[PDB]
Amino acid sequence: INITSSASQEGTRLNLICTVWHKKEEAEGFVVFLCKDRSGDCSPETSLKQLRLKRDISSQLMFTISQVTPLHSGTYQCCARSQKSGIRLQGHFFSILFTNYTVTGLKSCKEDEYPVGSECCPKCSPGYRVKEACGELTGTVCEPCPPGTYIAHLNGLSKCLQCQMCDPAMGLRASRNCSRTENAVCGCSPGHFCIVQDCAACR
Ligand SMILES: *[C@@H]1O[C@H](CO)[C@@H](O[C@@H]2O[C@H](CO)[C@@H](O[C@@H]3O[C@H](CO)[C@@H](O)[C@H](O[C@@H]4O[C@H](CO)[C@@H](O)[C@H](O)[C@@H]4O)[C@@H]3O)[C@H](O)[C@H]2NC(C)=O)[C@H](O)[C@H]1NC(C)=O
Ligand SMILES: *[C@@H]1O[C@H](CO)[C@@H](O[C@@H]2O[C@H](CO)[C@@H](O)[C@H](O)[C@H]2NC(C)=O)[C@H](O)[C@H]1NC(C)=O
Repeated sequence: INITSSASQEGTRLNLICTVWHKKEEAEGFVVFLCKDRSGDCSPETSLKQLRLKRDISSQLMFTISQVTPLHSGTYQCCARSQKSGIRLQGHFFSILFTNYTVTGLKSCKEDEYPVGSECCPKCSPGYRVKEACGELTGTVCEPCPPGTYIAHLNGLSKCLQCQMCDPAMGLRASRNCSRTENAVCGCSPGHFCIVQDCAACR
């Protein structure tokens, strides 16, 4: 499994290409999607284009721009995700720079990149740890956070953070549940009021 981004100019047309290799019996459920100028919340719902497949080994999304304009100026990302597996792929960022234009980042770090040896890798989405770091040509692999853990922010973390448990013994209970992207909150039990803050315990 991997993901790569590239581009082809043919005529005045410019083609942006997201290419993903995935195991064949992963194909059913699979989405690949290109977003422009996200804040690390590439989702299908927010993508310029998307492609969804069902089979029952490579998949490629192309996004064609007939003529390049300052409207096309920006940073793009190719992303993909498996619906059965939950696994998500984060392509390398690349930006169209209109000036006549140039495309960059095809092939220190950016906001939404983290550092890894001699490269800068795409961060994983909220609610996802880094399964596998990016290589030169290939982007980052992300796995969803397992139940009991979370990460709220775009990240390059290899373990998810442990959601805080609340001690029933202290008149604490979860006022907000633990989801993959949100930590739990401890509030007070029925008819209890808080006395130590952080609540650490209730009366
Ligand atoms: C993204 O992922 C793609 C699918 O995984 C990948 O395409 C595969 O690439 C691998 C590695 O290049 C290919 O494996 C080679 O296959 C031939 C047999 O057909 C082998 O000759 C070759 O072995 C090489 O030489 C030695 C003896 O074989 C071996 O010991 C070495 O390890 C060496 O690699 C490889 O085993 C495979 O055919 C591809 N699979 C398919 C389905 O096409 C893309 O390269 C990858 N893209 C990027 C940018 O990483
Ligand atoms: C975390 O999940 C559980 C199970 O869905 C929620 O359980 C609720 O708890 C309240 C208060 O104890 C009870 O009245 C009900 O039995 C449950 N209500 C509902 C609507 O499911 C628990 O409260 C969840 N936490 C939050 C903040 O949603």
